[PDB]
Amino acid sequence: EMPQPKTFGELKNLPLLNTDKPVQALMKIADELGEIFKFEAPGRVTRYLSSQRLIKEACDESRFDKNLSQALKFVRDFAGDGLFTSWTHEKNWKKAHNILLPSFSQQAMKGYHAMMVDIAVQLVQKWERLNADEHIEVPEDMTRLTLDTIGLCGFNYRFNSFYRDQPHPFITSMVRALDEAMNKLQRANPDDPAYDENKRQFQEDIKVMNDLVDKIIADRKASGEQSDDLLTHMLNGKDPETGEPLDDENIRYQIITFLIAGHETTSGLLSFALYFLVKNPHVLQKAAEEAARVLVDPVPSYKQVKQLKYVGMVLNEALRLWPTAPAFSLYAKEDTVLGGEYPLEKGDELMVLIPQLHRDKTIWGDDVEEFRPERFENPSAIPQHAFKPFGNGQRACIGQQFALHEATLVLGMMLKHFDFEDHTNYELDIKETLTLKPEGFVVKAKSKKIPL
Amino acid sequence: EMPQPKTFGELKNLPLLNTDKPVQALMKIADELGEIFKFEAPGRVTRYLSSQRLIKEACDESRFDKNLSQALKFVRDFAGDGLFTSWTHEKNWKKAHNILLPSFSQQAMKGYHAMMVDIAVQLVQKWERLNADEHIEVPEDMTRLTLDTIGLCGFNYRFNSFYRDQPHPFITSMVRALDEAMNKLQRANPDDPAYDENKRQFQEDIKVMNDLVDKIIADRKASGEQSDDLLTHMLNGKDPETGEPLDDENIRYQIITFLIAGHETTSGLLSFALYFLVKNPHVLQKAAEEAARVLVDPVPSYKQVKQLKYVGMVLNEALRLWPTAPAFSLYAKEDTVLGGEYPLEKGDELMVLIPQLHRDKTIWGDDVEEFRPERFENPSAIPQHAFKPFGNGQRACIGQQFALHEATLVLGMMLKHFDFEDHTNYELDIKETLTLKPEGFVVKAKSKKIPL
Ligand SMILES: O=C(O)[C@H](Cc1c[nH]c2ccccc12)NC(=O)C(F)(F)C(F)(F)C(F)(F)C(F)(F)C(F)(F)C(F)(F)C(F)(F)C(F)(F)C(F)(F)F
Ligand SMILES: O=C(O)[C@H](Cc1c[nH]c2ccccc12)NC(=O)C(F)(F)C(F)(F)C(F)(F)C(F)(F)C(F)(F)C(F)(F)C(F)(F)C(F)(F)C(F)(F)F
Ligand code: HEM
Ligand code: HEM
Repeated sequence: EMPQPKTFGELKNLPLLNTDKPVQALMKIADELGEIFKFEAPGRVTRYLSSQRLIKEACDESRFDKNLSQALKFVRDFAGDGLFTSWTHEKNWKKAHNILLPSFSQQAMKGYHAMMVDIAVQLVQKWERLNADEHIEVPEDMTRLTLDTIGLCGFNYRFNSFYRDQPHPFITSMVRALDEAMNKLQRANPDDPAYDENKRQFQEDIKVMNDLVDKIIADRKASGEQSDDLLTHMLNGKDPETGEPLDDENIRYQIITFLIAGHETTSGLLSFALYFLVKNPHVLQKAAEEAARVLVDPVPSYKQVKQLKYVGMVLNEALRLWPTAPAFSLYAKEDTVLGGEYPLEKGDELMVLIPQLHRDKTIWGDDVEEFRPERFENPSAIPQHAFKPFGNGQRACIGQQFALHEATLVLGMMLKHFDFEDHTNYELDIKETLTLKPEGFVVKAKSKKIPL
Repeated sequence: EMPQPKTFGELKNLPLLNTDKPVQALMKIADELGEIFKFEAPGRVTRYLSSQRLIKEACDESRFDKNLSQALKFVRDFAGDGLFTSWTHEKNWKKAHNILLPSFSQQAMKGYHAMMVDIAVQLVQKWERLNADEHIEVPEDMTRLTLDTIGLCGFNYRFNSFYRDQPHPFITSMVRALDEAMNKLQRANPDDPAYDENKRQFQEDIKVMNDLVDKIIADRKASGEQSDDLLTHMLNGKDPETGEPLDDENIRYQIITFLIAGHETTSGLLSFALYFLVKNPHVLQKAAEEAARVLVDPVPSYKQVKQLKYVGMVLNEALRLWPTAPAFSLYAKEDTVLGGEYPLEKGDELMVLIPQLHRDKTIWGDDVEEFRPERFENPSAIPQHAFKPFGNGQRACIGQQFALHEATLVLGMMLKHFDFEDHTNYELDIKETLTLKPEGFVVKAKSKKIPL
């Protein structure tokens, strides 16, 4: 007798996801029904998990492996067998995993630091150059930053997002590709002639992304020039197990994948972090005091970024409340029983609803809606599988250290260089595009007039 | 019988200006008809002068004064009794001239230099940051630069044009305002209610310009801060002659007037200069050698800019061939005979066709179409009134030193930092908007990797 939300005859629970904010809907359902609920659609079923008690079993890699949700299957049409949209048992997953992990270590970030600073300084300069009555469109500027950072650090390519209003022909295609994949989740009969125009458009965007990226691949191969970026590492890199390199088609899929995941997740993080800071002035002040104490040079060093302890706590608390990639899907590797109560058969699916996990009162206390970075004073105190904004196990975010170093550097610089004003008393409105962002979030930034 | 071009019945010569390129059309007429021709419209007559021998007489301030051509009378609808669109005998001309002259002096350029460098560096960084496959849209980027420079230097306001594709709402309105002013010149029967829309837009644009500028003026008054800029000088300054300051309305007209000149004339000069440089590689070699030899520091000094003699010569030769404000108008103060042959009545109008003056074979030699900066190696060798890209006498360009300093600095830096390629073998196509620019002029720039 597993709880299940309201049904719509033969459509079962499907129309519940016919909303612009499905994750927030699922969270509300979770509040009503508790740690587990069944979700059915025609010809399919999953179970949404919200408690640490159940999710710690789900995160047992001997019992469950990553499933490609429906959203991911559609993303796969353009991200292919890149790391994010591949099955664990695909040869290209384990090859790419083995090859790329070294280039994504905490220690590899030393090599990317200079290129991260390049983009971060562009952001700071932009804000320094605004006139008095002007304001900042936060998610928009964080996206310019994060896209450009992954473009530069990973492929030595400048999207030059701070020189534009109209973003790159690649990104528009990529955004529109992501849009189309999102929509198909609420679409009876995909072969309907009504959607011929949508299929047409989907195809055009893939060609944009594939042509640009392949071209860069080939230019670099011909060139033979040595950067230390992700692309170089991939061109020369051999998988220790097979002894094979990634082929050029897979390298493309990896590039598209890095560009997608998670420029948008990382910009979300920065946007939510600044949101929580301006809504919690004592926390902002503590974070600003750290930045001023630590960032003593015009150019932040790698070591200095590692010393921004409180800024790191701020980012983790923002990830707790609004994890920007808010769910991931699993399947049972064999018949097993979840929580001593719910029998599952091989192949049965789960969804881990991360925002709800992160609101588990048995783990976090009663005050789960409050923004308190101090929860992360000692991150080791957090029980296993209680905090999972970067997913689980061998299928966890390969970009976690990149994202966190980038976000810490930038937020550090922001807090060093400006005072912030929530001049509209912004009301949180979370836009969902698979990922989460605070739509319409704006601030004013008054320079502290500290030279770069 | 004075030469006169072909006619269109009762419309006389008017429809000859019903073209996108009226100045270039008038130049062809001048080549056919010689040093002087009459041009009639219904209720209007003027005489176009092309030779140094007649133009030198026209430049006698005891015999002729500046006239507001029909184009200027329309621009006056938004530029008012600012310096450019006022009559010499209006009290506000001499008043503003006396007040502003010392702010536009060669010595005053020392004070503006640092903010000119600020925008110049933004241009260079933009080009340094282009990817290998990309090219530069020349007049577009020069206009970003020149507009921003005058904004910053003159009123401490950042248009941030390098952060945009869509220009500032002020610039949008101003360009559209200018365009409308030109369109009134060629349209027959301006009372026709089909132009109700054009009128509506015009007034909206005038409003946008005035409200922005009035706001900045009011804010600087309200704050009372002091900058190294034209606005400061205008709020504090008194005309030594009358002892009167400019009132806030005239101050707004001056600001609008200065913005129009930045936006239009100086960007055109830089664009034509770069055009001639890429069409004349030996000239480019000499300019680039000088820049490398003179600009020995990452941040150019005022003193170094003054040392760029050859770059200066390149700019003057570009001004000889394509003076970007290509015509000015005069009226006879009294009955007088021009050149011993052409009797004029008081009030009779003259037009000086600057590009034709600059192609006067009796002054320059037969090779007048060739680009030869060495024509300007010695200013003293140029006969009186043979070279007039900045107009004449007390009504000459007040901004000449500003424009030449900016252009020399910026061209110097461009040649220091980049090699240039005419990758399309661009065919000169000159767009006319009451100034001249080379439309669609594009190049590629290969960085010399010299740090800023
Ligand atoms: O796609 C699914 O299978 C189910 C919803 C669903 C659709 N049809 C169903 C039928 C039965 C049961 C559930 C469903 N998806 C969700 O619950 C979801 F939360 F919206 C989601 F799709 F998983 C998700 F969170 F948006 C997501 F797609 F996983 C994701 F996290 F956003 C993501 F796409 F994976 C991502 F990680 F954020 C991302 F890839 F980076 C992306 F957002 F795409 F950029
Ligand atoms: O307006 C006139 O009286 C005559 C054309 C004319 C002659 N007879 C006419 C009879 C009826 C109608 C029009 C005419 N004017 C011009 O030919 C002219 F406007 F001076 C011009 F040649 F087009 C000109 F060069 F573009 C110009 F407008 F003078 C000018 F030099 F560009 C200029 F407008 F003054 C300028 F300096 F560039 C400027 F004003 F700064 C501007 F470009 F507008 F920003
Ligand atoms: C705040 C920022 C980010 C968040 C919250 C985030 C979150 C996640 C999550 C939850 C997953 C697991 C998805 C699943 O199980 O289906 C994941 C996977 C992944 N992320 Fe991120 N991510 C972020 C930033 C980045 C960045 C910056 C990159 C790359 C530059 C990146 C690359 C990836 C890749 C490649 C995977 C797939 C890994 C694999 O299965 O082998 N992520 N991320
Ligand atoms: C290459 C750049 C420029 C060229 C070729 C140019 C050309 C001219 C010309 C030909 C005139 C005389 C117009 C007439 O007789 O009707 C003039 C006047 C004027 N210019 Fe410029 N100009 C340039 C740059 C500037 C700049 C940068 C400014 C201001 C920042 C400026 C401000 C003015 C003003 C105010 C007048 C009117 C002066 C008066 O009558 O008192 N100009 N300019």
